[PDB]
Amino acid sequence: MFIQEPKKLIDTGEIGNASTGDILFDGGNKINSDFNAIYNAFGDQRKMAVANGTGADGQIIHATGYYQKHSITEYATPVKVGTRHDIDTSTVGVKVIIERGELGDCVEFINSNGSISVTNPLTIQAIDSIKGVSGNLVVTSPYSKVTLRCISSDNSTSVWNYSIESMFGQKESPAEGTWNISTSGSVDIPLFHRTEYNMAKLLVTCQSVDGRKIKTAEINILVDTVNSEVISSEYAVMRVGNETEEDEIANIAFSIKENYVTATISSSTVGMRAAVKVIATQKIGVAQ
Amino acid sequence: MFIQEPKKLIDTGEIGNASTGDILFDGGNKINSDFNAIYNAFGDQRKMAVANGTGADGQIIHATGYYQKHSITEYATPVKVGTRHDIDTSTVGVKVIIERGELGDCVEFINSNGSISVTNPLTIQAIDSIKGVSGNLVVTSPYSKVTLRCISSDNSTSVWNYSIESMFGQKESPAEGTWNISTSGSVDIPLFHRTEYNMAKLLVTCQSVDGRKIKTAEINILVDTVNSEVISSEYAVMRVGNETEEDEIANIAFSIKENYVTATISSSTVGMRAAVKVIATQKIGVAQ
Amino acid sequence: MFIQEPKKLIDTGEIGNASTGDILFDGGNKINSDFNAIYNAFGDQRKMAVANGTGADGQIIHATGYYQKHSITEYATPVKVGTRHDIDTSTVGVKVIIERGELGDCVEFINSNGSISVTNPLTIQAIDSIKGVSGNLVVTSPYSKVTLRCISSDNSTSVWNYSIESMFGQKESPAEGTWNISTSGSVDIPLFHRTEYNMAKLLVTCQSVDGRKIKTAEINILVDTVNSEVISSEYAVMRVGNETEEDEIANIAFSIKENYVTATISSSTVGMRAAVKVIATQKIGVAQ
Amino acid sequence: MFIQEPKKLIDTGEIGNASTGDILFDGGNKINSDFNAIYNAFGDQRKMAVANGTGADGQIIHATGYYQKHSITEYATPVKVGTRHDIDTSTVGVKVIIERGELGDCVEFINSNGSISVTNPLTIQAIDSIKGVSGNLVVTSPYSKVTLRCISSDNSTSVWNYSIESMFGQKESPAEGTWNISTSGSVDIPLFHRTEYNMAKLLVTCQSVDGRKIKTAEINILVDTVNSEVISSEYAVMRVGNETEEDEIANIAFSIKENYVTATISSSTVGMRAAVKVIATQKIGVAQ
Amino acid sequence: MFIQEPKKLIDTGEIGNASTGDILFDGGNKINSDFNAIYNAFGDQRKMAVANGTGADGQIIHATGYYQKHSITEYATPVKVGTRHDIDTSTVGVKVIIERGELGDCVEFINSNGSISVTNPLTIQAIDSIKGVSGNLVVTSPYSKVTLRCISSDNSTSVWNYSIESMFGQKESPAEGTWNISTSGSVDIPLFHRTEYNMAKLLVTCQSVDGRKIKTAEINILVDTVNSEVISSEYAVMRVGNETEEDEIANIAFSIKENYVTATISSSTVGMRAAVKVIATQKIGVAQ
Amino acid sequence: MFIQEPKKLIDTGEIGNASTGDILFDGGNKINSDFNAIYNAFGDQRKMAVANGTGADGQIIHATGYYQKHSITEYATPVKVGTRHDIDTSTVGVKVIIERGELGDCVEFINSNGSISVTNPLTIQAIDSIKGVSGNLVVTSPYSKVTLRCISSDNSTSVWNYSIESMFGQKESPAEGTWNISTSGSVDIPLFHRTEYNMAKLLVTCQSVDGRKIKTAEINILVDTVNSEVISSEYAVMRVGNETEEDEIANIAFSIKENYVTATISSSTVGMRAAVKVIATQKIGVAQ
Repeated sequence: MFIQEPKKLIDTGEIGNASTGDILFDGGNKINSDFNAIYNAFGDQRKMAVANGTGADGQIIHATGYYQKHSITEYATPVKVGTRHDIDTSTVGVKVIIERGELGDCVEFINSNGSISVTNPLTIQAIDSIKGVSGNLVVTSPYSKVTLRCISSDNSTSVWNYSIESMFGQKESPAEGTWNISTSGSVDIPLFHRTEYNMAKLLVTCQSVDGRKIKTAEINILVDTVNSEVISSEYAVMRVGNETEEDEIANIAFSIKENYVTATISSSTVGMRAAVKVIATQKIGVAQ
Repeated sequence: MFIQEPKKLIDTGEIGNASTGDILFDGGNKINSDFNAIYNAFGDQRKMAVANGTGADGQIIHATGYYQKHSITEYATPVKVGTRHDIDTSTVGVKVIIERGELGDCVEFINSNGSISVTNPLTIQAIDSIKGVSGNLVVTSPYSKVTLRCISSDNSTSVWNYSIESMFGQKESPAEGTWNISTSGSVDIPLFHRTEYNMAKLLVTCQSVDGRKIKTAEINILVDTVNSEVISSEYAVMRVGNETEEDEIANIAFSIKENYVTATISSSTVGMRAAVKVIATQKIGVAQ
Repeated sequence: MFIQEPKKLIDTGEIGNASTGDILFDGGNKINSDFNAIYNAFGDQRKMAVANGTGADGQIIHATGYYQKHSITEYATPVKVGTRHDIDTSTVGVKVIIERGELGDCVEFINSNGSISVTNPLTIQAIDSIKGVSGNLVVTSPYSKVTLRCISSDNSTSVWNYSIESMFGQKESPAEGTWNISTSGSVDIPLFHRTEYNMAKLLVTCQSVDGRKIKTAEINILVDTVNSEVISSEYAVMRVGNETEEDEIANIAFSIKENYVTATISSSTVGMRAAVKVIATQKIGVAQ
Repeated sequence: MFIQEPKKLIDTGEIGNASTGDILFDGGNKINSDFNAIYNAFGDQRKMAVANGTGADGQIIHATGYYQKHSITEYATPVKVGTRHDIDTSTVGVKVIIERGELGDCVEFINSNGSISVTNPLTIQAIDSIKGVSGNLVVTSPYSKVTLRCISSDNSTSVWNYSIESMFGQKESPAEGTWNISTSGSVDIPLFHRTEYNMAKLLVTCQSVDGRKIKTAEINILVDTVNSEVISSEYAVMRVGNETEEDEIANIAFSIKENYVTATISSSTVGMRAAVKVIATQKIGVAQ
Repeated sequence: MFIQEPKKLIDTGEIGNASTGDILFDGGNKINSDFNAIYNAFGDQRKMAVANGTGADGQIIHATGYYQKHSITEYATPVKVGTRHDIDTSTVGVKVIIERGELGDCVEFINSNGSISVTNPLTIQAIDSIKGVSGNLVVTSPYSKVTLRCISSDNSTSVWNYSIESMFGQKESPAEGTWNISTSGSVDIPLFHRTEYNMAKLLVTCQSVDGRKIKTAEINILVDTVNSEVISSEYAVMRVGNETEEDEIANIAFSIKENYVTATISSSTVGMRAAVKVIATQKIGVAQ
Repeated sequence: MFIQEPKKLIDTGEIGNASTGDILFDGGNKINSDFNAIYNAFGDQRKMAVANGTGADGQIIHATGYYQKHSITEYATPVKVGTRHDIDTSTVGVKVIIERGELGDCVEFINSNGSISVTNPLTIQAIDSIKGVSGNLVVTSPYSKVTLRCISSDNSTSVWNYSIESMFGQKESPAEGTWNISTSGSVDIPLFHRTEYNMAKLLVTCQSVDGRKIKTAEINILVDTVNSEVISSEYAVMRVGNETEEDEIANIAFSIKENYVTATISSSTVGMRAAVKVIATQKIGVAQ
């Protein structure tokens, strides 16, 4: 037979305490904190002032990363490591201070509007110091890219070093490598199509398999497109195993072959190697 | 390609709005309200002063139902229809008032401690009135059961009627039915085992299938266990189609047969029916 | 090192599959089904037509239980076992049919408005049959209470029996028990306060501890409040071991003692017991 | 600027700690415990052996309440207060023991299959004792209803009393009340329709508004439907303020008026009240 | 006493509306949107076509970032700012159009398979225009890295500028800084280990603390590893405070010291400073 | 009328299975996996050993990206593509092996502490091979930046190429573009403020609108700040359409105008264009 148990009543005072509500609230907040962290590291932070960076014009993850636009008053306090800044010194130079760092910490600056100049510079103070710099780093190169990295921290020593580069320009090299001079005693090395550059600068170093013979030379070449030729000026020639003070070890000539500015390297010595590298170029663009 | 959608954040500003939290609290309290209503209708209400009728000595559902034990002060205000009361007038009479009812409404009382008396009565006032009673119903019968029922409501016409009966006592009837007087002209009707009662009272009405002959009589019988016999006293005899004022219509005798006090009904008239009903009994018990 | 695991996304394709959503709907409906079953068994079913038995005038649990008030059309189909009915035959007699039952099944009826009569009867048909009744049970007693109980089911043998009693009336017994006739040869048995009844009927059976002497008598008594006395009429006297046909075995007298109608039982025979039982009373009330 | 907060991760190490999971399991079981307690108090407990009282033939709430059918072995241990039992002693008598009770506690029994007899009795032992009974209560009345109630508990004083009555039978009273004898000196009191009963027994007590004149009588009446008359037998007549030992105080006659067996009460004494109460009836039914 | 409240029922129509289900679904989708945004910015987008970038070969976050491979038809519509592209012009030149930008917006291109050439170029049209370019930017440098940045937006003026660099090559500088010429009038500056380069180009500028004396010269040096010597060729010499047209101001010599090609700078003038920077180098590698 | 449904009970065995608990646990873990992936790609991985990269000093998203510091034993197994490394060869050279890659895959190395040298080099083995390299790539340039990119995969061929650059240094170019020589036959081109550099190297190429006349020359200039002048040395002059071997085609002069080192280019020929590019500079800093 059924022997009932006394009356039981649902404790309405236990509809909380680590139950959904508590977990979803604590979870969501954590999730939001993390995403805000990520989005603000790769997106425009100025959007946070609107729906917390949401909406049709809200924050997005830039695969290229993002450089923040901050105000003067905001730079009154040390910047955190890992941040990126797009500096604007249009109305006045700005100073940025970087908090003490640890080995590998980095901070990068960009100058999209090209406001950086000698009168309105970008002054950087990296907590403690910057190597090779007395005091603050003063940047006056417009449209520049400055990267600061901490090269020593341990404890009481926080030292940084920096790099400064142009954001824009044609810096590419059309050719760099090493080629063998075939048994025929000559090798053609295509440098670039006749229409890519008007002028190029290259370094050529030829050495025998045993290093007894070697020559190096710097060459500036001019592309004469109208006559389909290439003028050259070889200088700073240096040789080591030259049998005669007239013995070249290796001759370098230029011309256009198959519409490609081409370097022709030949040598008497057998088993000669030749390193060719284009370290500069100039292309006449459009004025302005 | 994949065109991302701007940043989306979790609206923690919601969550607790008519959700698992609200439906369990609005649901729980609802489940605790109903059950409480059921357990207090079929259980001791006095226990509500503890763990709200819970615990080891908590409230339970009495299949027999339950009769609440209230205090004088509590009965100071009209009682709700459908309630049950176990009255205690040991210290003083108690007055109970019943709220206006509607057809069928019911309130029942009992007196387990038998305190009801003429000095400590149970006074009942049924809003408006009680039929056959001018004013309040005054109950003075100890160990009684009082049932009040609304026999009329409509508008103001809220009238009640009542019944009062003993909670205890031997009230059973060992036999009641109708038997045919067999063609042989005689029928034996066992009433009860010889040890069940010392005396019984019965009503016997014999009638012909046509209805022209009929006799009724009231008989008191005494069980003589020692001599295995039964004395009888037949009176208030009434006959209708009796062809003569002599022996007539049907004879009723008693004796013990197979250890059962038995009634033997015989008649000359063919096709006679005999209704026998025991309406009272007395059994000698143990003094006190 | 930390070797990440590929991207993982939340399978929203799930969530609503047998979870908090499904268990609350499959649970709630279950809780509303049961309670409804309980409140409609102990409350007015007519209220279901409102807020499903809710609200201020909603359904409540009647400790006294409840007797449903249905319509003619509703009784057109067999009623379920265990139900209660408050019959209304004021406009016309009503026929109620009870579905086949099993041993113990029960259906109860009452007649609060007292409409039951011979012209507007309560006809009851218990699937299969009712003992001692050929066909339907025809109830014509106004303000009655009818109880039907299945006394046999097995296979088709589904038979019922019934009881019919008055809802109202004074049915209590002011005294019933057994008393010893003290060695002094006399015993006083208080029956009731002088103001409780005008007349009473009692059964008295005196028997010796051995069982050789025994007497029973039926006595009607009238309370004469004005003269503080009690008239009595003793009849249907029966004796067994009476040594003589003269005064014998036990005498029964009445009077008022301490304001209580009292029975005084005396006997010459030592070691006599006396069972006294009041089987009827009449109290003059207020006309109408 | 936006200064992010370090990475935050979701503490899955929690979740299932007193949350939706725990409150539904601790709540559900609670809801299933209570309902089970209610359905088993008002429904067949034998069904618990199936789908825990569920399914098509599951447990239901009986408005009439329910009386459990247990086995001998189950009754080997004391029963809880408030329970109901449908006894079966067809194969052998059964002994039921009731745990110690407190004032008002109740246990009820019925005998639907009418197996109770002197050879296969229902023996009841109420922890401590039953008033007027030395030892166990031995019930031998078939088709009876036994009610046990604790009339005293306190400390060890845990005493019970009981009532026993027939489950079936016609026990109703067709009339009970008080009527004024109109100034005309006569009053008609309709008792019942001529077809309702063959014989009735009534008590009649007439008393003057002052109380100096009073008469009571017991009358048995026989309905002669064929001749549309009613025979009566008035006896045990008792009078108090009767100015003469001749015809006196009030006369009682019977007849059929408007098809209703009717009592006509008349008296010379002005200002007389008449209480009439039918205490027994007999109706010839169908044999067997 | 307990005064129950009417029946209450759990509203099953409130198992939704901002409850778990709604929040978890809306939350998860947002979370997924964000992660897809991040992963697609730093991972292969071509994987989205498979299990939405999940699985054992699903998307991962590249610390180095990622450059997407898109098809010709996909470039038919403007590319979003912040995206990265790995161009493939193997079967035909491809044109990319960049949506209008805002100050700082950036888009970067890479050419991993070296397909870029004059016949199958990378044509870029940056909505509105590119500074120093008439119309589209036509890139013909294979294995190149092109970066476009918006240098002016405001409103109706969206101007971009670009940088083009080689993805590969030895561009490092083995030494750059400023050294003091000790009072001894000479300073050794280690340039690089004898085995790192065969040829180097440096710029040397010496200036007195007061800037009255200063000399600048460009020097190409050849490392003769066999004889453990270094040949040099100094030219473009310029001086300002030279006392005589024979006075050098500062002499620069080279040799191998401690196995490091070393610059030895000496001067008569006291307090002379010397800036040394290696602006080019050549190392003979392996042919092909 | 209400026709109840059998008992229903809440299945406590369904408080799980894809319900909150399961989804929140599976979701959270996925979320954590993703964020750990992101944070470890842009943050210090050494922090994972502490509270899983959480806390006040927990991991953060570096907008500049991050280069991991791993131990020798960790480099015993192939590095995944997309990773970044800050190499430390202070106590011994380290070897890194890169897993097979696919077109575009990249791995980048940095040397923040400048430990890289010939005795403690950075040896890199890119599964399969590196173009122009026999076997492993041996890096001996301190404070270097090495980038490896896969330029060919398909199937059985996984070839990589690399770039090596200095992490630090002044590499910026103060001017690069093309200017028209006005009809006046002369044009001034500001190069940089007098205080920015002591020496600069530029390439100048002038060509007529029809390309019949053209001249190219390399020029080193020295800024004499004390006398506010600029000394120049023009060489490697090459011309094509020169009418006479004395006809210059274009003359280039230098001076300080408005405090800016300035190039003045003039020519007889009408419609002459002039490309000016500064390919190197030297600024005397502070010794040490």
